[PDB]
Amino acid sequence: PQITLWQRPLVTIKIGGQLKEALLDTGADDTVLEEMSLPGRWKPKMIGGIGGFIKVRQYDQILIEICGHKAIGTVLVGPTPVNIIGRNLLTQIGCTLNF
Amino acid sequence: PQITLWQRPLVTIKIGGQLKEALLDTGADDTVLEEMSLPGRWKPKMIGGIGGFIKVRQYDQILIEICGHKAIGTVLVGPTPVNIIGRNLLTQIGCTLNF
Ligand SMILES: CC(C)(C)OC(=O)N[C@@H](Cc1ccccc1)[C@@H](O)CN[C@@H](Cc1ccccc1)C(=O)N[C@@H](CCC(=O)O)C(=O)N[C@@H](Cc1ccccc1)C(N)=O
Repeated sequence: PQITLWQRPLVTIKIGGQLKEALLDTGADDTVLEEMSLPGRWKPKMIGGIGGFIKVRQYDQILIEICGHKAIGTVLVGPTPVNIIGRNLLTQIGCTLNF
Repeated sequence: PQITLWQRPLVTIKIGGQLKEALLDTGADDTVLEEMSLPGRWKPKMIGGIGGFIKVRQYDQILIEICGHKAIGTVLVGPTPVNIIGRNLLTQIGCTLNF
């Protein structure tokens, strides 16, 4: 689909068998989701954005479904004000910036 | 042009008669540029992103040229680790998210 940018490009994602809603961030290297219950063993990490670095829990090989498309990638879980779909996954559903 | 997301979508911008380079952020509501010399009177503001809020200096009616296209908008200047081209301007050069 073609998403314009007059409204925040929010997209519904199904991850962990839960229904969420995520921002499509092209400035985000990683996909960082809010706090939630996720299966498997993880590892502690630290990411930075405008404002500072946050300690997030990292998960690899994680299936997620953004607007119907499936993609198995690494998801960071931490105190993010909004779910963020970054390039690690945006590339998997084949997303482009056309202007 | 069509920009893929395997590499950070960096784009060269000419603002304030200076040559810069900015990230194309679709998750950014505002266009926030690093510290620099800019003409006109401004106003103090505060924006938040993953990590916290930062006190930035706001400027309105500001011409900028992203990849050759011109657009007069509001630019926030503050301690941002990287120049960010947000939706306030991304909409002006007619940018879309196609996946
Ligand atoms: C998550 C991680 C993988 C670490 O990537 C980044 O943080 N990337 C950021 C750039 C970067 C990368 C690497 C190193 C340094 C810096 C940027 O692209 C993130 N994009 C969005 C992510 C986001 C959006 C919305 C909510 C939370 C988070 C953003 O900062 N957006 C800010 C940019 C600053 C700005 O324009 O103000 C924004 O639009 N903030 C709005 C909306 C908002 C809502 C809630 C709270 C605070 C702010 C605002 N009003 O200030």
